[PDB]
Amino acid sequence: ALGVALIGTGFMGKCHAMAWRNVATAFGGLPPRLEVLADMPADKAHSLASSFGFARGTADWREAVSDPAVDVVSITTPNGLHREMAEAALAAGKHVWLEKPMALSVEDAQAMEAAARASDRRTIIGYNYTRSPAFRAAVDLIAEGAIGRPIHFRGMYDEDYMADPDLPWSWRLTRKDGGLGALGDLGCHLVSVMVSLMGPVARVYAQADTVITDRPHQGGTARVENEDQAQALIRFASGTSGEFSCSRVARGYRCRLAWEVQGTEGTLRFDQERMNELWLYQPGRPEIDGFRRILTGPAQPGFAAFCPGGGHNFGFNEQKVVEAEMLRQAIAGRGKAWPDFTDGLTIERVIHGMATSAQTGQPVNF
Amino acid sequence: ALGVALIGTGFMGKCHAMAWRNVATAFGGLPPRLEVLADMPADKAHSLASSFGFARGTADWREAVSDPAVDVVSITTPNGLHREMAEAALAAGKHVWLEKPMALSVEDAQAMEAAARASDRRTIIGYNYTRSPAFRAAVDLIAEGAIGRPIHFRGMYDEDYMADPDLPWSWRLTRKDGGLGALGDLGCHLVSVMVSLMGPVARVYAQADTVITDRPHQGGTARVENEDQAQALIRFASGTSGEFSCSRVARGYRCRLAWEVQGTEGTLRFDQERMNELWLYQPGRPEIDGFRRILTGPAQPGFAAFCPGGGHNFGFNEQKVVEAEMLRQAIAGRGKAWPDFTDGLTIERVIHGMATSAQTGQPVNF
Amino acid sequence: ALGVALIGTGFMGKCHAMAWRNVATAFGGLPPRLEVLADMPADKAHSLASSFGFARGTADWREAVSDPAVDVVSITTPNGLHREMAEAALAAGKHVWLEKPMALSVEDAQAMEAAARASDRRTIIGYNYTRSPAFRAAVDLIAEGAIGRPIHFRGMYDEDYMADWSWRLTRKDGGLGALGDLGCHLVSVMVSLMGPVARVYAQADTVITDRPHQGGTARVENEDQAQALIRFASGTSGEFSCSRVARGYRCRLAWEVQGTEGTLRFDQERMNELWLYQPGRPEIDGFRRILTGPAQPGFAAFCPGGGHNFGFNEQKVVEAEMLRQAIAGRGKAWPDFTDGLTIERVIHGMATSAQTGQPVNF
Amino acid sequence: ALGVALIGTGFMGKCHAMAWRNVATAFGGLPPRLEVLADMPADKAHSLASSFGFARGTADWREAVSDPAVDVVSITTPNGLHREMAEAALAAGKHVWLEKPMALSVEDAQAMEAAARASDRRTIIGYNYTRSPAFRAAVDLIAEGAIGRPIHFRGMYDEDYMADPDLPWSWRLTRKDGGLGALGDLGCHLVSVMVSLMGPVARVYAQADTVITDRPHQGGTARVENEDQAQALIRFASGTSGEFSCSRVARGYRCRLAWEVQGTEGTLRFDQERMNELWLYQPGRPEIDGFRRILTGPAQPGFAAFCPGGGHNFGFNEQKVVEAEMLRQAIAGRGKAWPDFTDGLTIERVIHGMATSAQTGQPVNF
Ligand SMILES: NC(=O)c1ccc[n+]([C@@H]2O[C@H](COP(=O)([O-])OP(=O)(O)OC[C@H]3O[C@@H](n4cnc5c(N)ncnc54)[C@H](O)[C@@H]3O)[C@@H](O)[C@H]2O)c1
Ligand SMILES: NC(=O)c1ccc[n+]([C@@H]2O[C@H](COP(=O)([O-])OP(=O)(O)OC[C@H]3O[C@@H](n4cnc5c(N)ncnc54)[C@H](O)[C@@H]3O)[C@@H](O)[C@H]2O)c1
Ligand SMILES: NC(=O)c1ccc[n+]([C@@H]2O[C@H](COP(=O)([O-])OP(=O)(O)OC[C@H]3O[C@@H](n4cnc5c(N)ncnc54)[C@H](O)[C@@H]3O)[C@@H](O)[C@H]2O)c1
Ligand SMILES: NC(=O)c1ccc[n+]([C@@H]2O[C@H](COP(=O)([O-])OP(=O)(O)OC[C@H]3O[C@@H](n4cnc5c(N)ncnc54)[C@H](O)[C@@H]3O)[C@@H](O)[C@H]2O)c1
Ligand SMILES: O=C1[C@@H](O)[C@H](O)[C@@H](O)[C@H](O)[C@H]1O
Ligand SMILES: O=C1[C@@H](O)[C@H](O)[C@@H](O)[C@H](O)[C@H]1O
Ligand SMILES: O=C1[C@@H](O)[C@H](O)[C@@H](O)[C@H](O)[C@H]1O
Repeated sequence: ALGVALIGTGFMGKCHAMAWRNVATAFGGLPPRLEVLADMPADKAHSLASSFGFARGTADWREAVSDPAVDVVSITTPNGLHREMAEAALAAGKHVWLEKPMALSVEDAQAMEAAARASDRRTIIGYNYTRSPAFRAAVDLIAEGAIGRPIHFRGMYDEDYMADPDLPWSWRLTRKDGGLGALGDLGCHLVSVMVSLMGPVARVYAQADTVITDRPHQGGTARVENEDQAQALIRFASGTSGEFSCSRVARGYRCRLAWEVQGTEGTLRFDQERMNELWLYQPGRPEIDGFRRILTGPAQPGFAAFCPGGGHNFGFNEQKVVEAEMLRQAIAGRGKAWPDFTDGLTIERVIHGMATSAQTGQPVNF
Repeated sequence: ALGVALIGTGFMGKCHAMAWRNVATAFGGLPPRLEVLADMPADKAHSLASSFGFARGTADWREAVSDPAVDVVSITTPNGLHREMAEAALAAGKHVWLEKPMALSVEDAQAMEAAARASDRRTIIGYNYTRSPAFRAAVDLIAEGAIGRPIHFRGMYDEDYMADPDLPWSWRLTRKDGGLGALGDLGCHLVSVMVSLMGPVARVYAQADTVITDRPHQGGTARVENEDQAQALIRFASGTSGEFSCSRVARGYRCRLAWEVQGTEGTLRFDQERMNELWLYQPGRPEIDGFRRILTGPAQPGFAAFCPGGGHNFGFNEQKVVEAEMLRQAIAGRGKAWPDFTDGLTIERVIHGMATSAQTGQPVNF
Repeated sequence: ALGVALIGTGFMGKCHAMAWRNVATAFGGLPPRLEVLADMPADKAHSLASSFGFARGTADWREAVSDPAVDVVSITTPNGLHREMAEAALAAGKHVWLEKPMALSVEDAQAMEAAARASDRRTIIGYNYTRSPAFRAAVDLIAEGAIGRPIHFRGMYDEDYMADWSWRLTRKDGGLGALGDLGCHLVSVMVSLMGPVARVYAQADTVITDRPHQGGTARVENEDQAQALIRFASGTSGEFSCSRVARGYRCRLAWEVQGTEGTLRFDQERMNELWLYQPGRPEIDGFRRILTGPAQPGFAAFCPGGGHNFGFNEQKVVEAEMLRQAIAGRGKAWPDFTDGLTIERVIHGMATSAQTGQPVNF
Repeated sequence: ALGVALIGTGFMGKCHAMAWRNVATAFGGLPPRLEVLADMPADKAHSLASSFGFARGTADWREAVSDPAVDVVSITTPNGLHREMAEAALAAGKHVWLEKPMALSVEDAQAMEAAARASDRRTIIGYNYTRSPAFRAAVDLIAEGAIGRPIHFRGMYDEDYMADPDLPWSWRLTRKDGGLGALGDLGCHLVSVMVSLMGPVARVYAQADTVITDRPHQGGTARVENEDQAQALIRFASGTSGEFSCSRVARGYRCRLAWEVQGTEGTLRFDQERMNELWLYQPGRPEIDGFRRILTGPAQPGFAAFCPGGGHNFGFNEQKVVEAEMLRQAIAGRGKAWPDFTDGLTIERVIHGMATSAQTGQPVNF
């Protein structure tokens, strides 16, 4: 059994815990051993280690990564801690499952990437929207020739978790200790999807805005320093075009990662708010010609491991169980885990190049 | 910790196993101890015990049910075995989580109901479409007067798992194993939902059909004895009207449990194939008047235990985690499990009453 | 060129006026001449005759039906006047485009059916939801075997216009309530898909008993919703409902045909989409959204490019054209007063069934 | 009554003819007199004159624009004839209803705009997607504060009429006698809508592609000179951001002019393939929060002239009737029509500006 350490218990932390708990239930083999859970404060770590099924909890993440009973470390902490935690786990000889984005800067991601290549350990980054059966089905349909050659990509990622101007300021909204805004939180997810469909990015031209520039801060206010929304025109290395956007102030949207690939022989379209649906157009005889609604079921990758009947909606959290299985397989020397820290660094360059472009008014080439 | 025995490992067996594994992760407390898994043959039971995380496996279900390390039994076997397994578990002093429908006949269900009442143990039946955040939010909305007084119910449950006439004669067919056809497999679910929204059923007038009358059975052909579809007009105890249907041959549908409640001051509409959407109409100013798409999120019951952010789709399997929690709380005495075997018996009477009506061409009163 | 009389200028009167005005624009041949428009009061009839392009307006409907320049009479008045006006038009030697439902009772419709046969003139009833390109495409798909054998029909017609005074609420002017105003439409579609009805078991309700803003007593005299189970003459099953109090819905005439080899589904609120399921390879399996376009009957007379949405009013231009071709002996219009009589028997049989709590066989 | 001349009888000629015939039926006043129809050859003009209800047909469009019984001229011919015909009509003292785009080039458009200015006759260009009740309702909602201040526009116009590579080459696909491709045929429509919602365009950065570069050309093949698709980032005069695309090779789309306006207090979204629906999000209480589907009815501008009952779908052709009415009222001195040749020249500058941006890889400021 794989020995597991988990750092953090929040949105992604609990998602990781659920994932590691059921990965063998879904996919077979030996259940991973849930060894050490790290979180703060300590009594929360202890309480949650009990209910999560971990052998023990600790408030010291360094203890978790060095434990001799641990083979792999899930890292779900705030972005500013990612570099230090991943580098320590790799230095301790542990495989790493790091939540996105890799870190605050390209410089940090470059160091992480060299550290991963220096260890002989597997890494995967938590781009969970690449794990849905519908997304994986789309990739396989394209690889099967279902839509011919992609000629255009249009993608967006809209949410409104910051749309309320009275939500408080935080150091996450500074460049120095928050890194990127919408591009860092949501943009990187869209890039992960985008490059899986279209291949590498060659050029971006971007624009960005801070829509709510000031927020409540301990009686007065403080300045929001990173972007609430951004958009970019893409030229892929292949020569094909792309449209790209993200926003954390797009009112009414909650997880609207939506993309489409228009090809020479068809079109694929997806919206994460309805993650069980994949829309596929292929030319057909005029009397019946039209897009097909493909409802997620056992014909799509991964789904059969959770349910034998179609239309029993696959959930957001189950994307994480798939992601866990990919890592287990990679550790065991079968499949590859995508993206590792090398593949991840590329994604980091793209989002930071979009930010640089928006700042400078000039395109950025890769 | 509650000691768990699980009988069966198919569609629902694995779903229960996943639910028991993650119930404390989601809702806190102590994780249940996964003690014994029973399945046949023995080889498979030991293999699945290992991957599901159960302390041992056996091919002898009777032994599992009377293991003193077990407190509660999940029963996920075909319908013809429910009665015998449930009565034995209850006789051994074990709580029971029973898959729907209760058994083959109303008489079977009355027996099971009596055994449950005599045992003084908690029961819950696997009507998991009553556990979605959207459904539970709908019930609360109705109670709050969001749509006024209900004036009409229209419900359906379409799937196509038997639509292909080449599918071999399996279990769900005939009177052994399955009992009723679409009414037993799907209709029962629709009733569980319907009565939760509208209250008890006073009268039904029904019709039914067998659309595919024969199937391949190991080189011969065997007759299909139960119904592929059925429809009924309803009068509820309230006086309100209802329409009701189910089908296992409705081509293109996979899990189309869909319902709407029309009221004096609005309308609620839902489709399980998009189980994260609840449609609500309430009167508004003419310029902005229309149905609202309510996307599932932490405002709805149960969701916040799985994810803090709205629009991260809740899945089919997570309904079963919610059901596990309701059973835990009921066992601990902090809540009511619905439906228990008594509540379940009423559901059985409704579906069998519709069968009677379809056979006689006469309405059936309750 | 057909000479046209139009009686009534409301919802349907204006729709007929626009249909007659553009039938030749869309389908060729000679533009119909708009001869006489009848409505009350007279000054309204004069005004609308001018703007609609009719040679005259009159407050006397008999004046419209007796005009020698008229070949065909559109009757778009309240239901209580349909019988008298249609019988007079037919006696006068005019073809008749009659709004649904036929009249107030089965007896009325029987008298009208006999009159139509005696007159040797074409009739058509205004069941305009049978005229969409999507609907006509569906009928043809079913005839071609695209969904195999129909095994179940489920239809509904929800609107909410009564949930918030109309002659529709009286038995002398409207007749039946929801069954008469909306039910008949769903019947026209249902029988066109499934064939004739053999049996109904029905139920009904009045939810709003009195119009609360009328001041004086304003008793709603007929049903607000009804539902039925159907057996078709084929033996196949059906579900049927209608409502004028289903809040949020405005023209939700929605139906599906579940076949042994596929399913077709439609909702009039998105009248340009027809959903077709047929089994396919596991990897691509699912319903197709067929967007209305020139491959569908009638569309190409209005637009050569797919996806430019066909409108409700354009259904009426198609209806007019069907009448025009029937008059010229080039096709049969559906439904004539004989086909329409059967539809009346169905909705009135549903009403009887709901009153008695008993099934009604046809 | 207004005396009408109509030049051309194709897609738009028939659409204009239907509009002229029903404009007084819908909106009152006097029916326009259908005086002269022009098309080639003569047999075709005489036949269509008869069926469209025009007093006469001719093969000589000059005679048509010169007739003293004509007050207004509908020009629905191919793009390379617009300028000559429009200048001739204005010089003959006639009002003009001109199909989009204005001409092949900005220079032609400047010249036509100069002619119009000196004419004292009314002009309107055929931007019919600005005439839907939904679009007009959206514009009014934004003015009323329904979504607060706009903070992002995203628009697209996908069709697939050129997607098949075996469709034969033609001179419209030459820059000389075709002008722009997808920008000229579809892009201009999207600009018309975009500027009406967001205000004037201040800056664009664009890219464009020809996807199918060569098409069967009697015997051999030949070259396509203008673009199949184009995308742009926008800054409006308000400072607000935008995304913009068009394509004539986007498979499965037929008339997918779709746009979205995200504001500080809400979101509006529309797709012309479902032209009777307008989606409006405004913040709501957590239990009922979500987008409203506004179905087109008499509450929206123009609808009541065609039907008194909501939900009876307004069609594409009826947009043209509304456009006819606006011109009618402008001729009567009872309201300015939009867009006239001055307003339209700005739209032409935008689309040609995007083409210039795409060719240079440089932003273009207006
Ligand atoms: N892949 C996705 O879909 C996705 C979704 C949401 C968030 N995220 C990512 O997950 C990470 C955390 O986001 P969240 O929304 O889960 O945040 P959160 O605040 O919900 O959770 C952060 C967790 O880290 C813990 N933590 C903080 N400092 C710590 C320390 N020094 N030692 C141990 N634990 C510590 C917190 O107590 C908490 O349990 C971020 O990188 C974020 O981008 C990814
Ligand atoms: N609530 C729901 O959503 C839902 C969904 C699917 C099925 N079900 C119900 O679950 C039950 C089983 O359905 P399924 O689809 O999981 O069937 P299945 O055929 O997938 O699984 C049946 C399981 O029972 C086992 N079994 C049979 N006889 C046994 C015995 N004597 N001892 C031990 N194990 C035995 C089989 O090996 C198998 O593991 C049925 O009652 C059905 O109505 C419920
Ligand atoms: N096919 C459809 O989709 C559709 C839609 C609406 C109405 N209808 C039907 O069309 C008919 C008319 O309905 P409506 O909604 O247009 O009603 P309406 O009230 O809008 O119009 C009725 C018209 O009849 C006129 N009228 C009344 N008494 C008259 C008389 N003695 N002489 C001349 N004119 C008279 C009224 O002034 C008015 O112009 C009804 O039978 C109704 O069922 C059909
Ligand atoms: N607003 C819209 O939604 C919309 C839709 C389609 C086309 N258009 C525009 O309408 C115009 C026409 O496009 P179409 O699709 O109708 O093309 P088309 O080829 O269908 O029609 C052009 C018409 O002009 C006629 N014509 C050509 N040369 C002529 C001459 N010398 N004299 C008289 N008539 C002549 C043709 O015979 C034909 O009847 C274009 O400018 C196009 O951009 C607008
Ligand atoms: O309980 C069930 C449904 O959930 C499920 O959707 C069906 O496919 C199964 O056959 C049925 O047993
Ligand atoms: O014909 C009719 C329907 O088309 C229409 O939808 C209803 O609103 C009308 O009341 C009815 O008379
Ligand atoms: O104006 C146009 C669009 O409305 C229409 O949708 C396209 O098909 C036409 O090519 C274009 O001329």
